[PDB]
Amino acid sequence: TNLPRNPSMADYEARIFTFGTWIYSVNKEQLARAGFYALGEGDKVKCFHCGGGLTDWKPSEDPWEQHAKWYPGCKYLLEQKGQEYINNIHLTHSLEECL
Ligand SMILES: CC[C@H](NC)C(=O)N[C@@H]1C(=O)N2[C@@H](CC[C@@H]1CO)CC[C@H]2C(=O)NCc1ccc(C(C)(C)C)cc1
Ligand SMILES: [Zn+2]
Repeated sequence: TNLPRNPSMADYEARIFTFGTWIYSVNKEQLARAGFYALGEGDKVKCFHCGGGLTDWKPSEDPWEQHAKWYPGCKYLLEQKGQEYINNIHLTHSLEECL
């Protein structure tokens, strides 16, 4: 049902390879472990499983967190971090708006 959108990038090694020319603050090993691979069009990266694309990284920012924040539907994310992790990121935002 929920098959990788890009099965060619399903291996960690495939993904890190893409970060050859990586010159940006955010750690390429962390991006890769969170399912992303670089597009060589700035700091743009894309999730191999959900196909979600992300840009304009700041130095502090966590790939996993951003993955959940923007693309919580990903099956890879769910297998790797679980329901609670994803829902936690979203409830956190709701509490911020509430108080
Ligand atoms: C990476 C964290 C960063 N920190 C501000 C950030 O939140 N970026 C976001 C961010 O990158 N976002 C979100 C909205 C904008 C924000 C602010 O830019 C949701 C879509 C995503 C976004 O604009 N992605 C650009 C993008 C979309 C698609 C693609 C493709 C088509 C997968 C190749 C590449 C790049
Ligand atoms: Zn994903």
